Amino acid sequence: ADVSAAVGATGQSGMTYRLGLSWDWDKSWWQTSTGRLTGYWDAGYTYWEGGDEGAGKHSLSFAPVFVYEFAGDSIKPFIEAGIGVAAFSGTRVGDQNLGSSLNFEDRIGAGLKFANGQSVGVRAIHYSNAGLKQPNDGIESYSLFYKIPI
Ligand SMILES: [Ca+2]
Repeated sequence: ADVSAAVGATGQSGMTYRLGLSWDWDKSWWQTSTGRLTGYWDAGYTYWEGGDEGAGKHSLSFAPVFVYEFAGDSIKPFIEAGIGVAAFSGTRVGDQNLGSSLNFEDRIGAGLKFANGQSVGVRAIHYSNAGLKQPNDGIESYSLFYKIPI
């Protein structure tokens, strides 16, 4: 398992702070000299700075995250994408009226994985309810993350 910390900002320039735990799948596919497809289960706890709709709010999220990890030694570049689910502590977060507490989490990311198992990268994550509860404003977090094996 790996713990991660991430600081970021929303599309409305409010801060987000995320603490996470990750569990490597320990399965790979499409392995070639180029790299391999793999992934991890990702659990996230996020604090969202208040804005004009809510004071500060919290979300708990969980996602399978696919990773393509390119070949390397002390540094392996990677890209990632996943879809998960999130529950917010209210329906208004930052400047946004999400409509519902429950939301999907769609994410992409890229970074570097080091030989000691640590990694650093950027992530863009979006949360919305697919129109299932109006006004579904959605909200996003664009972040830098650091992860360390535990
Ligand atoms: Ca989606």
